[PDB]
This record gives sequence, C-alpha cells and structure tokens, in this order.
Amino acid sequence: AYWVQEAVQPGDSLADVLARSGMARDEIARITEKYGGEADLRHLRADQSVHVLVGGDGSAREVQFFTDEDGERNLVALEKKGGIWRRSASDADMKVLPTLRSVVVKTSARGSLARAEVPVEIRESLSGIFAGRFSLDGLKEGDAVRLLYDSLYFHGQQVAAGDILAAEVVKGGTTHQAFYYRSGGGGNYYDEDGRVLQEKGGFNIEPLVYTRISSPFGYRMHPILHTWRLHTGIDYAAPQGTPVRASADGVITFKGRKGGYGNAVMIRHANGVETLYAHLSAFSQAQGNVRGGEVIGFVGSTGRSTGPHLHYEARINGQPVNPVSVALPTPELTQADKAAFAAQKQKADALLARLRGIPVTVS
Ligand SMILES: [Zn+2]
Repeated sequence: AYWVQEAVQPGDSLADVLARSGMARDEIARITEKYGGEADLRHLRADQSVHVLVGGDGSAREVQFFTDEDGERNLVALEKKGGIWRRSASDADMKVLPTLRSVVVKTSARGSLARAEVPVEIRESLSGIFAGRFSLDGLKEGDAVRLLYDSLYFHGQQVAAGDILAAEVVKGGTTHQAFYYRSGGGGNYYDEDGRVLQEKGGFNIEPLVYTRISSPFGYRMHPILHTWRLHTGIDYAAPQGTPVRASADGVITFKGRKGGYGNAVMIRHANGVETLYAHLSAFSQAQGNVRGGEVIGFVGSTGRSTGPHLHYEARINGQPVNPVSVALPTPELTQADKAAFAAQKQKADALLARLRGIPVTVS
C-alpha cells in the first residue's frame, strides 16, 4: 500500500484527476455516482493535489480532495470499509501538528518560503500579520523568517495549513515577532510585549455591530460527522438590515450577486488586501472610493445562508486569510492579559530563539 498525490489542473473534474493518477474507470464511476449529488466533483479548484491510498493489489483504498462552495472548502475523505466507499467519520482521522520552519532569504521572502514548502496560506497570512511593522516583499538576502504554525494531517498526509502560532522576521538586523493569543472568535496577534502590531490607521473597525461570531475563519471538525471544513471568512450573526461598513479605506471593485455569497461587495485596499462582505440584504450608495467606516450594505441571508449574518472575508494576493489582526483592529490587552500572554508565549519564544542561532535555512 502507498500514497499518490495528483495535482488538480484548471478545468479538471475529480474523474480527470483520478483517471490521470491511474485509477480504473469503474472505480471512478462508483465514487462520482455516490457523492456527485452532495458536492461539485465536476469542477475542482486547481489549488491542491488529490490524495489516493493504493493497496498492494493496485486498487484505491482511500481518496482525499477538497470541494469548493463560495465561502468554504469541504474535505471529501473517502475510504473503503468492507470494499464499500464510505465517508471517513473518525475524530482520529485528522491530526493538527505544530510545525516549525527557519528560512534564510536568498533573493525574495515569498520565493525562499515557497522553496521551503511554506504553504501559500502561511506566506500570505505572515504578510498580513506584520503589515504594521514592515512589508514582507522588502526582505533581502540574509534576512530570516521563523514560523511556528499548525499543519493538518489526514491519515498521515498533509492536506492543509492552520493558524500561524508565532512568527519572527529579522529584517536588516531588526527582530520582529508576532504571537497568536486566544482567550466565539479566534485569537489575535501581539508583539513580544503583548502590544498591537498594526499601524495607527488601516483596519480600525469591525465591519458591523453583531450578536455573536457564529463561525470563525479556519478548519473545523463537525461535532458528530467528524468531517472537516475550511470557513474562508468570519460569520457574524446579526439582525436582518444591520449596517455593514468598509473596514478600511479602499476602492469598491464589485457590487452585486456573487453565487453562494449572494449579494456581495468587494473592496481593494493597499498591500494586495481585499475584503468581501457577503449575504447582504441590500447595498448602500457607496461606489468607487470608500472610507473606513462608510456603510457599504446591510446584513441579509442572500445566497447560501440559513440565518442573517455577514460573511466577512480577507484576501491577500487572492488568498483568503484569517481576518483577525489583518483586516480587523486588534484589541489592546489589559495588564492582566499581558501577563497571561507573556506566560503563554514562552514555549513559542524558546523554539524561535533556538533556530535564531542557525545561520542558514533549517532543512
Ligand atoms: Zn461564511
């Protein structure tokens, strides 16, 4: 038994990829007939590789791939049980593993990170996190990037990257650090002193007054089904018609129906950052240039939505990232939180510090 990963090319159906990985047409039919009516298997996104576990005989035992809907990515994990295709449904299937990287830039940050196999999710989040302290494209030969992040493994196969837990960038001899601190939304990023990393202006407001965050950005395991789903933004539950505001100055690049996002507004900000405001009930008169705080629309349940909520999504260079401390203001910590933060960051700091003493990429 051994694994194979077949890269998804634009226009590929699940069948095309499985066929190209050498799987028999009969086997492909069985998979498409059984799950083709629960997820789009006819048009997969080419941002991944389909994983297939092939037994000694040469027949498939397990297939792993992501299906996409506007606002989410569902891990379709199938496995033969008694020779019958079933959805993997074990809370032991996925492991979330801490991963550490130390990269020394040769010509560019993004290229050196790409070479070290740092996933695009992580490269673009890193760029967003330090935006207020320095630009990532400004790193030169000799500069260094150290990362501690969650890596998601399904039956031993790395399928996705989770949150950055800690990051250190040494630029022109200056050390910049960011630590993830959490205590129903995710955490926030603070520097080594528990202070906000973001610039004075930029993203100074949440896009609305809301009841509660019904779903943060990130990978979540379904409590009963044990299936995995990436939420590509934050769902803020709020009453129908609640005003929605541009989180920062920018230019509106889209206003209208956007598939499963329903009524949506897209804003282009600086630094390749875009914000998306989805499921709106209505638009405002905002057009072209917008100011942070300007009303751009109103909460609804248009598109793929059960109840009223704003789906808020941040994209850096086209990649959806966790909006916290990137396209949202970071709340300042109280002296109490600063203490709890200092204690919680000691483990991550020890790891970054140990790799600092190494003058080349660790590999
Ligand atoms: Zn959503």
